[PDB]
Amino acid sequence: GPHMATGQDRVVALVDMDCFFVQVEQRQNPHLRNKPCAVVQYKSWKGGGIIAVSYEARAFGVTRSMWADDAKKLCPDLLLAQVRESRGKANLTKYREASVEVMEIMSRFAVIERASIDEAYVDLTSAVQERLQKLQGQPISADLLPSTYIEGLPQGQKEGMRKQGLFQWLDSLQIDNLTSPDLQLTVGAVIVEEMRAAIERETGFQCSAGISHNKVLAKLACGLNKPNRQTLVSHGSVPQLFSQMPIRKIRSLGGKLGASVIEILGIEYMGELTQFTESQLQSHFGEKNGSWLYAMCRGIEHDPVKPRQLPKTIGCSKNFPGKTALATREQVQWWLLQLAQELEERLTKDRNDNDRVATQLVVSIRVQGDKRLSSLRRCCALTRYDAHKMSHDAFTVIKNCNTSGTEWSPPLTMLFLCATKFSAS
DNA sequence: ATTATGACGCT
Ligand SMILES: [Mn+2]
Ligand SMILES: [Mn+2]
Ligand SMILES: [Mn+2]
Repeated sequence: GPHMATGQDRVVALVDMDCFFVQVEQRQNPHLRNKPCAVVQYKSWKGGGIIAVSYEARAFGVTRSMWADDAKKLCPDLLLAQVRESRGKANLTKYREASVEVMEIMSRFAVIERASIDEAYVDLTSAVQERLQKLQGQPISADLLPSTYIEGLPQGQKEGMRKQGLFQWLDSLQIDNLTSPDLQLTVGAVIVEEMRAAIERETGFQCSAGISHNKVLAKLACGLNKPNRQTLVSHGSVPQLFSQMPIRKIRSLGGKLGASVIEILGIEYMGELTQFTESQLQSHFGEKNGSWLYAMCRGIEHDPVKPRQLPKTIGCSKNFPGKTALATREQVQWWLLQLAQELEERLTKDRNDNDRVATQLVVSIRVQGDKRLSSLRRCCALTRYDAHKMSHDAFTVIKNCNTSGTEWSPPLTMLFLCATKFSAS
């Protein structure tokens, strides 16, 4: 009872830009705004592959990882913006720079963990305490939460429901108790409204957000009310929310482990996990995953918000699928040089902006007909930011997968160069 | 033949 800690010590938010690459292109080209549109990579094979879809286009069924020519069959008015091509490959620079604009704004409010190009986690605990002291017992007005949903409410027109749920929540609030977790989540959500208003003011970009007590719940909440909304998931709402949440919807259970939870335990929903003891879960899924599942199904997770705004590795990848696979020495050399040239550019920019050098070069390849996504991965030193040297070293490090007697066999379906092991410069 | 990245666990 009194000693069963409930993991309500922290206020954590997950901010995620709505259809991020599409918004970046829509800011740049007003003719795309408020339209069914999508962002693609390449154009020759089937119109190119869609990696980002506006909500207007999604309403027609257009999804990521879909071919543009197929999307056009669902949505013939679909507008398409194309990723930049440099040295014969996709160049995502525009989106990395847009991402940095957003991250730098978020960083003004609290310490952030960059979780992907378009999303970050925020530890708001200190911010909420400061703000709660600032109110001096003053109650929280619905006006301060104009885009916030309270998950699970109302109980007992879309905006009409949102406001009812918010009203129920605020009326039930204990504003004098500066230690109530629900009050803390609420103040956290006020701050997140402010953060999202500043992001939209200063970039033009809209985003959604989740506010809860840990990373997994913040992330799951962010997705409940997209786009351009934020959702507060309280500790108390977890039992009902999880009672019908498919296990695969939880961060990190979307794959094989989640499938084995479902198969081994004979269950479907997150809530069913509560009926197992911790030892039972550790037995089936190992001691780490077991402890983590035993606390997660009760709404409790301790993974911290890491103070890390910048990527820990800088990478350059190109697939050579089908008949385009690289089959000669000259080919592998030229593409290693193109990849190494983009890598050099990004690394030099990184060293000047962020005062750090990478010290290790990771070369990964896929060979044709190999089942694995990484047929091989080998590392070597990264000592100077010179593309010719980096490409030569990647060759040097991979050339003994060539089984020819100036040819390359098995032909290469993927090259990948990754700079890692950063040290302050 | 969606591609292009990137974090992190396991051993
Ligand atoms: Mn997003
Ligand atoms: Mn997405
Ligand atoms: Mn995202």
